Amino acid sequence: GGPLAGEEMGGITT
Repeated sequence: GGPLAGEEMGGITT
């Protein structure tokens, strides 16, 4: 859900 790595589709977590 965001510009980082957390969910399958780019998340909000680095």
